[PDB]
Amino acid sequence: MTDDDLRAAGVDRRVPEQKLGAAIDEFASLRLPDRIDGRFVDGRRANLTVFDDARVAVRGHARAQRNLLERLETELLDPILQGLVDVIGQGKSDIDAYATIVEGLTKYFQSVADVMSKLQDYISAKDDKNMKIDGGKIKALIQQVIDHLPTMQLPKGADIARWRKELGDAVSISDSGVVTINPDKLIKMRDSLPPDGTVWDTARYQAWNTAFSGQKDNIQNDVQTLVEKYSHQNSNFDNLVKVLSGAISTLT
Repeated sequence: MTDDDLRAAGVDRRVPEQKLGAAIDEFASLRLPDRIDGRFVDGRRANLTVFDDARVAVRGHARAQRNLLERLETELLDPILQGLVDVIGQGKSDIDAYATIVEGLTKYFQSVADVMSKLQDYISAKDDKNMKIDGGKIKALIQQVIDHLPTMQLPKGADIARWRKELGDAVSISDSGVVTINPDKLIKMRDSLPPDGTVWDTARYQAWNTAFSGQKDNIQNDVQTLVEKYSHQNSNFDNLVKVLSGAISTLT
């Protein structure tokens, strides 16, 4: 089976991967209000639909993979036969797992992008060179994002141990197979805000902006890493499909 054979079969990994990249790019472009030469410079909000598109592509791709895997299996139904079946089962578990994990991480990514944009309504210029920040109102919004974080359930019978090493630090896994998003960075961000009505001079605000934006950047690295892992799974799937597709031709 060739790369184009895969595509004709409806499986094109470039699609979801490009979309996830576009969402990461949308995230990176987000920028808090600042002052350049005493001139208050508005920030950049985010297009939230970019994240919705990523999520639909991830779900779409998963369905396409399951379709192929299933038709490949049905037409392959001995040692070789048993081994291939045990591999097909593993392949399916990984398809459902990553799709689930990636969709949840995307919702999380989308929500942070939301506070990043909304929060800008509470940051304005006061004096000729002073910044007014309503930390309380922003703090409340970050707390909301924390409260409603998405939760992802792994497929039945999944090596919780292996997935823990796989997913990394940004995430955690329950013995019940529930993968959660670490609120570590959102907490640091929330704990950095000042009370409402706070007015900071340029230097002071820039200090906070640097730290805050630093955490935002950390969230982006987490997602980016996970995305790279997801895309590596898509590659592993294409290989599985190619091998068992050859086995089918060999056994015929």
